[PDB]
Amino acid sequence: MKNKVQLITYADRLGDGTIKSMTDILRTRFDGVYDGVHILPFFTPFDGADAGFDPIDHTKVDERLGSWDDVAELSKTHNIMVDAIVNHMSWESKQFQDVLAKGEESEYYPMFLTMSSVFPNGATEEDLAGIYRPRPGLPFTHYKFAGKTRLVWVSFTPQQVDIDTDSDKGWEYLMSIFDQMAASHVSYIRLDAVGYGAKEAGTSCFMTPKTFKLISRLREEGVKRGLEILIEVHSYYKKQVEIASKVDRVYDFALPPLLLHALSTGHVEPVAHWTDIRPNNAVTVLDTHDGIGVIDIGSDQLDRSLKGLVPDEDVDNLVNTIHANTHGESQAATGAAASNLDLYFVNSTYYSALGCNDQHYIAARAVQFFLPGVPQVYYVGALAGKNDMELLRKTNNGRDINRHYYSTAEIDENLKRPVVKALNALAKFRNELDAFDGTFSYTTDDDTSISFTWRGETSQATLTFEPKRGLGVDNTTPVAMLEWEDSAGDHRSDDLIANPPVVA
Ligand SMILES: OC[C@H]1O[C@@H](O)[C@H](O)[C@@H](O)[C@@H]1O
Repeated sequence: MKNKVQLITYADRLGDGTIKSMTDILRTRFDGVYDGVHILPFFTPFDGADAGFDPIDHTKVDERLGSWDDVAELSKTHNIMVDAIVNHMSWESKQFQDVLAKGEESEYYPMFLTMSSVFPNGATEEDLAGIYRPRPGLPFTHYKFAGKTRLVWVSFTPQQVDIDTDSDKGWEYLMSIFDQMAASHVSYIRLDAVGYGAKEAGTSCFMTPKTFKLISRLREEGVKRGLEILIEVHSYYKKQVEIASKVDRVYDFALPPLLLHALSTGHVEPVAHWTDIRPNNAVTVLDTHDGIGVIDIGSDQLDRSLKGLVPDEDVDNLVNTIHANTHGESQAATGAAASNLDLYFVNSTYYSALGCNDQHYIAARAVQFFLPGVPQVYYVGALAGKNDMELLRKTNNGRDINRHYYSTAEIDENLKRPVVKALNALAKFRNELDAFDGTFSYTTDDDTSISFTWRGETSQATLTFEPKRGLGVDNTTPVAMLEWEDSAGDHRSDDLIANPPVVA
């Protein structure tokens, strides 16, 4: 996967509301900045319950957004990452409606998982109890096949029915999706809910062998079409390092909350630790289109005894430091869990989570870009955006606080801000200097300082990071220093907003 910075955006929430308008904004206002892009699901429909992840037809672009040819057009300039939902589909898909009508008789009946599919001899209490759940209850709901009442496997909502991926119709279906992906020249595929995709009795049905088997099968099928695979997994971090070894790429989900901590406190050990132990076949992010996941660095969900990269109190003080820095907006948006070790995500923008502090933000981005992996930026953070309370109050959907519909006017108006210009400058720097295609080294003091070093062929760079040097939401003291070597020799930057870095 190309080592240039990628952008993450909705088609309709950046520009006029379309794939072409998106491509326009991307080409005209971001050239050299984002050389690649991740387009969040654009299939039929895009405006549903879960904002694209519950398509009715995965194979077809929403005709309000565009077509496949808009995708193919965009492939010529930019590398493109797209979503493939491999675990489930709409109960309003023709395939499932057909099973509903004809029951066993045909033809899609085997495509779909039931309790009998996995558990032909019954299930124990322990059988069902041990299953990993992103959502509450049992992963089963009631539906009627022809006339007979059936329990159908459901991982997330009763509306998204789980496919048996080892079956022929199920595989035939996933391959209809890849074939269309390759036809429009997608580079990179995000495999969604793939952790949950393989069910075997007596297991947690989450990241078991049968699942790796499925992933490697999908990998080989992808490389055959020139598609690299990427898995999205929120879990206990040791499982993450476990998983990460046996696949091509993964998200780095630890770093954003880690940076929130360090900018909050000034303790950098945890980060020197993560730098030492993190998997480097990664995609790095700060913000995504879901909330800030705190479960990643916390204690394990099933067994509270396995402790993260900080104490449970420091996770509590993180959820509450966000709540405080945004003066209660995340409270409005994050539904209360009665405790903070029970939270998955804290819904807020990563600018707001910093109390709209520019020095802290830009430092965070710097560190993200210095660590090994391919960096991604989300449109809202590319625009350094604040929490949107109107939509949140419009839709009552927590995650909409971090998804703002940006018209072109708003983009060009937010483009004027110095922090936005510093971020742009910094991506361009990350893209143009060849030192990053090189080798990575790091140094730490104890707590006060960490230095990240890259050395390439014609060029060198080092970023030193000291959150102790200034503290607090309104503190304007630069916490990151930069030095580098290129055609023009040894250069330096002690403030990354006012004195942004350029290459020769
Ligand atoms: O499909 C259910 C969930 O799947 C995940 O892969 C997506 O990132 C979520 O945003 C979505 O709600």
